[PDB]
Amino acid sequence: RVILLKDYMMREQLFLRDKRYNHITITSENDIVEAYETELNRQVEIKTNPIFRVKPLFYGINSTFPKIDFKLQNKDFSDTINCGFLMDNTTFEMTERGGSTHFNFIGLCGVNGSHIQTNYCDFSYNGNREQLEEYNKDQNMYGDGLRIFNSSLTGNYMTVNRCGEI
Amino acid sequence: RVILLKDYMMREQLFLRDKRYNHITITSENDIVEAYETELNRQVEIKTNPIFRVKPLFYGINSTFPKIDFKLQNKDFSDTINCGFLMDNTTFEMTERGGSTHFNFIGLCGVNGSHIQTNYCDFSYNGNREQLEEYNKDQNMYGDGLRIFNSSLTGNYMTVNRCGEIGIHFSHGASGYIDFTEARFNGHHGLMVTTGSQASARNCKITDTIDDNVVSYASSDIDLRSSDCSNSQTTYGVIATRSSNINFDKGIANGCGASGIMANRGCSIDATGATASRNKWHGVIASNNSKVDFTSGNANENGLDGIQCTHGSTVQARLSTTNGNKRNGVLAYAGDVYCQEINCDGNGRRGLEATRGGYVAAYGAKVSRSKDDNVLAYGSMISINEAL
Amino acid sequence: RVILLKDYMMREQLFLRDKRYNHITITSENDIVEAYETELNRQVEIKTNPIFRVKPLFYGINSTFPKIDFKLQNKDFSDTINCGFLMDNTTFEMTERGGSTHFNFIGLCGVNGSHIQTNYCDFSYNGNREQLEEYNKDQNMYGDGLRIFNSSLTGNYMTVNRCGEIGIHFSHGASGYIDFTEARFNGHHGLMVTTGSQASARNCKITDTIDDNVVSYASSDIDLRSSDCSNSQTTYGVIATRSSNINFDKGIANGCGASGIMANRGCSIDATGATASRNKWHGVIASNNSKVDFTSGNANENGLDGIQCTHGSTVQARLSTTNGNKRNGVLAYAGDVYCQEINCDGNGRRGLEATRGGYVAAYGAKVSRSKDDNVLAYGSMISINEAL
Amino acid sequence: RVILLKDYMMREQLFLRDKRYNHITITSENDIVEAYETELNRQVEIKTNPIFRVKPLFYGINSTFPKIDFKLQNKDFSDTINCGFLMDNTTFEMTERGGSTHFNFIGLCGVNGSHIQTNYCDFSYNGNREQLEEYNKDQNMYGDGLRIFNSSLTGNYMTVNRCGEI
Amino acid sequence: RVILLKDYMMREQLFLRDKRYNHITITSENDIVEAYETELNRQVEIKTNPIFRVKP
Amino acid sequence: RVILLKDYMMREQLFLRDKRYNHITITSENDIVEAYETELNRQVEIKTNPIFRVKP
Repeated sequence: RVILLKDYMMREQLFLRDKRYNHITITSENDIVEAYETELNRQVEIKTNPIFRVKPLFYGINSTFPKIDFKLQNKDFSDTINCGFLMDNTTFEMTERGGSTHFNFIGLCGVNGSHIQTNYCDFSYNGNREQLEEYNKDQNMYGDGLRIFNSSLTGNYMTVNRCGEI
Repeated sequence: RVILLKDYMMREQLFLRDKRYNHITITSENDIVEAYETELNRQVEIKTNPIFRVKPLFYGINSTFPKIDFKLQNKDFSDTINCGFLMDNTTFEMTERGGSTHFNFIGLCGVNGSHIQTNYCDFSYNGNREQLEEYNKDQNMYGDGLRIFNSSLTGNYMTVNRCGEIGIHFSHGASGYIDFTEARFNGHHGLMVTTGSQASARNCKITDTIDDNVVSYASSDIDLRSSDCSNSQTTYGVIATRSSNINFDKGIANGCGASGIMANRGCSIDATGATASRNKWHGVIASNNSKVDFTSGNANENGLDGIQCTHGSTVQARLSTTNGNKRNGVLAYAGDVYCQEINCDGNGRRGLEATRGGYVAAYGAKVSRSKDDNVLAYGSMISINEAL
Repeated sequence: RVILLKDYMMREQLFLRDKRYNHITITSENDIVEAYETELNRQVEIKTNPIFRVKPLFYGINSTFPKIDFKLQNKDFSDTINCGFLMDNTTFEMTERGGSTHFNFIGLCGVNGSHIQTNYCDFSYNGNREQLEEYNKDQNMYGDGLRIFNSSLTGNYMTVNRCGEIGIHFSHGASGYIDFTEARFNGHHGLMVTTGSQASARNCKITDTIDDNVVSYASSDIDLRSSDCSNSQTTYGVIATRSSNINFDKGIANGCGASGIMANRGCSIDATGATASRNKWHGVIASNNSKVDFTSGNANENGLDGIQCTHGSTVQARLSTTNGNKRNGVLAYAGDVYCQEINCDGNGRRGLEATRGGYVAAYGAKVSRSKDDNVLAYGSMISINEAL
Repeated sequence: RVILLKDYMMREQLFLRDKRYNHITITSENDIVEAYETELNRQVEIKTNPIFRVKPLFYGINSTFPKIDFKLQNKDFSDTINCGFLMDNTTFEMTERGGSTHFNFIGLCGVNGSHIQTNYCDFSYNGNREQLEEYNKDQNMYGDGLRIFNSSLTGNYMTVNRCGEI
Repeated sequence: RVILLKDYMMREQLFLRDKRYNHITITSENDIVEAYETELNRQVEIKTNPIFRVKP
Repeated sequence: RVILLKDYMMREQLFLRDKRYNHITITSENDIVEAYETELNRQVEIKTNPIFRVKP
């Protein structure tokens, strides 16, 4: 059990690859874990029919990811491609207590048969909804939430409000 | 870093007096924080040309204020002068995540030179708008969404909806930067810049306010490059008075309960590609020695004169389209009107017209199908060198 | 809290340089503090466009300054460049109880973006006013007060009397909020807003000042909603010039030394209810391509034309009552004048004149009892459609 | 009984706050006491519907003021704001031997429930009357005499000539 | 008083966020301080009518 | 200058009767001073056209 103290402010990216971390659980003394400007910008490029480069805070490829028991809430709006979670060929679970929020590009991305368990969670305000003007159907409308390609997802009672684009 | 838990409901006022707290940030787990009845009615009085007494939930004087990261919503409707934030000679900033809301008197104020940044914020319902009726210009309209007195503001993409009297208020030398914002359904003037102030409201949408949507008052300079100031319920859409300039470069002012664009008392407006259609009164009116530009605008279906002058005013419509108006189209009521190739069609009466010493210069006017004479000089001069 | 005992008489300079003394306050047991000759002469030179050097008793640079709670009165007259307060990039505040006085050069100065909050204070006799004769504009009027460059000032109900050259000086893109202020008997201009600055002086009072009382210069906007600017000596009362703006909504300009309300070289003035009477020269004058509004003003017993337009400028006097003058009631001099139902009576040389290419549009004029020729066109046009 | 000798010419303001001076009286051997320019330019301000400040030569707030047995004649014309007497919550009495005269702004001011008993006194020439032109309705009329706000006054046979405005 | 030696060539970005530093002053022995390519590039976006990203 | 400290919470009635306290001033460090139930409920009655009993 990894407990993030109330003094912890997220400023780095956690990259797990080929790690069978079924047992580990990540919990926070706070309800929300804020995410500030990451020191080192490590981006992962997704080779898919639309090519889009992402900078994820939590990234797991070809491996099970530790259970998440907090809510990521972005606090850096300078980077236009940051993303809360990029799960790639990964079974991913969240503990009903949180979900990514306020990220610029994508709240949570599931690729390559990455089953997601997020349930009762909240993925809101992710994207370009801050800038766009109401009642216009033709404008550059950026961002996205729960971008799921070729992956399963079991999430009920979620709330996803005010997200730019899908 | 201060975190307000979900179970925290605000019931006390936070007063900061000469405390520099740049580093401190106030955050809340909840999206919004509700301000209930305050334990002690501490009040701050502003000693200025208008003297007004305010009860602020947050207050700072001569001191940088901690960055705010939540949204204040008022749930105390018993009080009458309660306010969300009162900044006086402070550096106040918000984290694009919230703003004061539903307060009785004002949502935010600035008294001395105190720069304020409220980008992507929300200041809605702050005032008397709940009670007052629609299509009524004679009632008590109380409270402003924002108030900036001799201060600075940089708030873009704000939404200031259904405030009591004034959605956004700049006055007394305030230099404001409110851009792409949206302000609708305010009881009184939705945006007013008064008394030597200056604003910057490019691409800003302000509609449905009961009185004038945008007012530039007493030497204020305000820019509205492509704004949509229309659908005023009772009075004009865009108005400039008392020697104050506006730049309505491509504005849209339709459906107003009164004249779509007005320029009065020695002021200047620029509406090069404007649109003033379906207004109840004259589509474009300039009165008492005020200059307007209408180089390629339109004025259709207005209930009265499509484009009018009054007492020394000079409107310029080089290629405008003024057709379908209910009464007259172009009129020169003791004023000058210049129209290189104006188009008039299907008017209601009198077509292009001048009177009472007014002058009209229309080198290539194309007037047709009007119901009465298509042209008339009523004790005045008109210059139509080559018309159809 | 620094408390200056009754025994203290200032004889040294206080210089603060990058000190965040935001919390300190300076109070005096005595109401005012006398500043005698300083032991050490420290002079600071301001490297702006007009280069001047100053010996300030208080100097604060790049640093918040402690709040001042006392009044400085200078009892030293040997040094000709001394000053009370010099704030450069400083937020400066006073406690409605004090302000510099009797200083040789200037009372208070702000050079950088140094906000000042001198409110309800006093700044008097700061300069050479005691040693110059009256009714002589050709004097070396040294001194100044409230010299403000590229700053913001928030001071209401101030009183700036008998200053040397300028009672209140705003310049170089500086905001200002000098409201309800009174300035009297200042040598040279009593209030000036120069070079892009903006100000606010609603219900202010400038009277009995040699030269002009209120000056708008080089694209400067100022608001004078109901101010009384009169009794100036040998020069205009309110003057706008070099493309500036003024809102003289209901001002008073009576008994002025020469020509009352004056607009010149591109400016614009709005003076609807304004009174401009008993002046030695023209009551209201718009010269060299300006605009003046006089929708209901009065211009009586002026020694020259009550309303005067010159070289392309246009004035509008819809229902003005200009009667009893010494010379012509209304005059156009290659300029336009518009008067829907103007009233003239017992005028001087001419009831209403239009000469040298001018134009007068008086649809319902009621000029009468003129001493000579009543209404006259002198190589120009007039439109008195239904005169009486 | 304070007795002002003939050699004395007033040059300093007198301020009393919360003093119960019923017994003291001020008298002068000369009929008229001349008030020259004051060394200290102390001012008081009245915060009411019209906001105005003055430079009172005699000031008493929340206090009973000593009886006055002389006539104050101003001899300083540089200051355009000085007032002969400002009383606030003060019971003020004069013994018919004189009153303020020739002041630039005001001869006497009674504010804030004060009481004045000036009787047979002279309040003349205190204003702009020496400069303004006769038969002129529209000119700057400055000065005043006996400006009374929410106070009382009992004075008969007083001579108030050539005042500035009122 | 931070004094930059004449040898120093600026190859990093200095981000002083939210710090009151009136007293500090930065001086260089050389008149011109050359700024080469930053080893780590950090970009800040300004959110106004023109939204332009900058690398200061 | 009677200074009410921040810890003071009014719980008694102050009665003055023929006292000429011109100089004395009552000031509190707090902006406002709360008033709670009084230990002595002393009432004063005004004898005029409408008679009303007031606990001051």
